Amino acid sequence: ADVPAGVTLAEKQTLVRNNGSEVQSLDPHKIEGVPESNISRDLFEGLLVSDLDGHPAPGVAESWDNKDAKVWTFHLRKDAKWSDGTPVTAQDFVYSWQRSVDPNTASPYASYLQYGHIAGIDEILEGKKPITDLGVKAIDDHTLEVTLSEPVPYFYKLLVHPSTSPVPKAAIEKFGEKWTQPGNIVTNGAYTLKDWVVNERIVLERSPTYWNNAKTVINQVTYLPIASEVTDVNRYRSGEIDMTNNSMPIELFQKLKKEIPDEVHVDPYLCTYYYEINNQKPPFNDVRVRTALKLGMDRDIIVNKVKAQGNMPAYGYTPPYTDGAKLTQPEWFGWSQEKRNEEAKKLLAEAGYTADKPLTINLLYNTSDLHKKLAIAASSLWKKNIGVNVKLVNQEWKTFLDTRHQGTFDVARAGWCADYNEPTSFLNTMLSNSSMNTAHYKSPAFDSIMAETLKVTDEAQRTALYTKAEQQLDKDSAIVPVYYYVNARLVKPWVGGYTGKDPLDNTYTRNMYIVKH
Repeated sequence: ADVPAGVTLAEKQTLVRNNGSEVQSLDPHKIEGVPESNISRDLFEGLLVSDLDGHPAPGVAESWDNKDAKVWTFHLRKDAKWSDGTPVTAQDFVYSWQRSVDPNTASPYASYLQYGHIAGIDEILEGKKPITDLGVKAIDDHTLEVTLSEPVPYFYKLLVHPSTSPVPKAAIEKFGEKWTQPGNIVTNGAYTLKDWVVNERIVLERSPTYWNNAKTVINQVTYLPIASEVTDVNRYRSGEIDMTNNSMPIELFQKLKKEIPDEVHVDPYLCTYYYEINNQKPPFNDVRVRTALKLGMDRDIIVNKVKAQGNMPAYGYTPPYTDGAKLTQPEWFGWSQEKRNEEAKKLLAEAGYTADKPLTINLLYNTSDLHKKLAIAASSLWKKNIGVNVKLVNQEWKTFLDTRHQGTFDVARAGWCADYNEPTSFLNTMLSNSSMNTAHYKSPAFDSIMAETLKVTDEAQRTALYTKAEQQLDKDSAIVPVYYYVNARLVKPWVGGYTGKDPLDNTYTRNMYIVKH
């Protein structure tokens, strides 16, 4: 923590946070989701961490460098330690990354390091080659070299993810699935595990062996598993909880913002809500049709009326607060909605759709109260604004996904959330060849712009190329952007060190402190 000049710290440095649900695992290679990731960041530390602005900063690695973005060397601090006092070494990371990708581990995030194209990983993931073929090696006890099969300039940024944290081989081998129990677990983060009471609480204690412990302020943090969002708020109001989980209904959000607005933190998050157009099915292979749909949607109504949760109207795919993004708002976004509607209907007229002979589209969405509500709202705006008729169509997750990959739809409710804070986390899903491209968008120009982002060495040039990529997407109207996500939580005014500037909400108890109150 960096306690600002002049702040007086409370005598009692303890914190109670609601974590939203019972975490199932504390093992970094078994976790999935936010609740497990929150606790993981307190217990285990990777080569890099996210600073208060969400930018990469030194973790176990004090520095790093690279040759052509293909061979990366991490210089581990020599005083990094586990909770049993033993050194964190480069071999810990070799063991851990091999375990991460091993199909025997069945990690929910097994494929996460494939974003980095570590040599050998594709076949290792499929179980066709041994984990010891992975291009990670310990040059000595404090030096890790990672070899990639192609250039990845942003490789270092991936290494804040909890699935890239080290784990202790000796504990795992001695205890198996019981290695994370309070008596057995060995950790290298700012905190250790004290108590784990199922359905009650997880209690972590400040770890004296942590290399940066002199800068840690909170001595104990408790994580609670309250799934009821209103209950979480009630217990916050009663003084038991210092920080709620980052979720609440809209009507309670509205009331809280009126009574304690500074305590309701509404923070941008790297997900985009959009309608995915199937670009390969007629008439949606017609850019004029796609453009009409894009312009006809009224984002302001969706965001201020049908939501009112402080979600921000979207003009593109990559959120503009993505680190590495400097996005231009397209001209159409600064028009009035009527002007958008007019220009839209004009486009539809050219494509042969006028008031006598209008377009009908089917809108696919996965069964959900939010998605149903938005889809009814979407249908109504397109009908009224641009004369387009919409037939709602709903399916169950597995079928909804399969349908999208098969291309048996017109337009689909969609959301994408970034796995890491860099524009490629969104943009690579629109490459023609991407297995994630359910828009079925195929633009040689787009792919060409993106290919070049891996060749440039200058960050400013890369950023300019990502902007060009978004501009190409928008010119082709690949999708209908609706909004960029926010997450809301309550934080007591005496809880310091929570800025909300990290759009992946990768926070750490070691950054926080209790102000005297």
